[PDB]
Amino acid sequence: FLQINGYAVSRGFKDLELDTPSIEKRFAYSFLQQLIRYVDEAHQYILEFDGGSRGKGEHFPYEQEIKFFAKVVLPLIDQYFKNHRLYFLSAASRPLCSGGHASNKEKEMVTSLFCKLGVLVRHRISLFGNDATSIVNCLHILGQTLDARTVMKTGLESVKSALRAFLDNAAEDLEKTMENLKQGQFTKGVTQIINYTTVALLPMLSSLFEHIGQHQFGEDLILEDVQVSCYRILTSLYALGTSKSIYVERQRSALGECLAAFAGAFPVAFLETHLDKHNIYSIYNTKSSRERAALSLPTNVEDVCPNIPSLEKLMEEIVELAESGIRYTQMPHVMEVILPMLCSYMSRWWEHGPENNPERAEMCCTALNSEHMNTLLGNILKIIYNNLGIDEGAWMKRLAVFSQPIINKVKPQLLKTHFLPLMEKLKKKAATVVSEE
Repeated sequence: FLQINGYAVSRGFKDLELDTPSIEKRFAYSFLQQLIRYVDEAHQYILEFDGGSRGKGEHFPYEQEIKFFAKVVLPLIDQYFKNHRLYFLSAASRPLCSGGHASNKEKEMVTSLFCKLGVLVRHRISLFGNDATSIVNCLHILGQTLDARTVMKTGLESVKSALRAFLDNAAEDLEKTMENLKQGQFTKGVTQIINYTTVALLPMLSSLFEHIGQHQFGEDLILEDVQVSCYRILTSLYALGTSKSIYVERQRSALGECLAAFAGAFPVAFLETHLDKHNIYSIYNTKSSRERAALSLPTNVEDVCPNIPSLEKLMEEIVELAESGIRYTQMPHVMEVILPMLCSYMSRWWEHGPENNPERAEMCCTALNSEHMNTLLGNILKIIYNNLGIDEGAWMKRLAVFSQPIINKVKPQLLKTHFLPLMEKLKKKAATVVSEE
């Protein structure tokens, strides 16, 4: 009857203002500040608890709080950043075409949370109550969710410094692992830091490097003095991988899988150092000689990584060991560390290789011919053929998984009649675990 008489009734109140532009209203916004405050709280609690932890009084006035953290906050962070992983990475490159581009503030708080979790987890795996696996999983997925390009082009200075200090600490700990394991084979602070490295530092760095390499964030994250930090990291991980020690034999494969990730993440052709002048991203070009001398830098691009052989040299000892046919036990270092390194490095640098882009030839960062990759994979074939004979191993799975990018870049016509032998050798040695493709 109101409508029939024509009277107009309406809502009791019309909103004075909708604050849609306000990013603070986003759920992830407040969720991230709550998580950041909780993580900083837990960090400072463990700071005053570093004293009581060496005492018998494990029950400490916020034992309930430290239990709440480990039992709730970490698992919820893990599940949340697994469920909304693609949400944070979508930054003006059109992932998740449904919509929902994450805020730059949210991205930088994600990076800050990553850094704070890393600082909390440094040298504390045994101190924390057997939840270090949960923490490393959380820091793993956060590493995959980091948006380096955006957080570096438009990010807060403290966050950028936190990421740089994270990289510096990750370099320093592994340098210390060298110092101790080379000076003394016998291994309790040294044992604690070695265990921390093996348990956490290698997988987390490997995951971060893999994410950076696959999303091409190495062209923006690592430009100044982080180049120097990762120079230390490279000259370090190579040394651990090639070192002879029964102590490092056990955790060795982690070093090899981290080196492969770093080789694809790192934006400078360290193996072919002679043509590093062409790389605009090289610290030797951007930093200038004065700042290079000011920093702890060798001032020689060829001498920045002395122990690491050049790509050419590495190539001929690979081919000669392929001809020699030494089994996996004789020279493991090369055969499950350098080979993944070579495969990942060349998969990373082929698109910059001269044959892909005819123009700007002889101004290329690296000459990385498809002939070079075909020869590498032929040598990998030859060594594996020598390998099917003597009692085999579990490492063929990792070798094939690391070498499959190479077989994908290999042309199908060169695949035919050349890698068909690999399958026929698979069949006629039926009792072999070699996994083709």
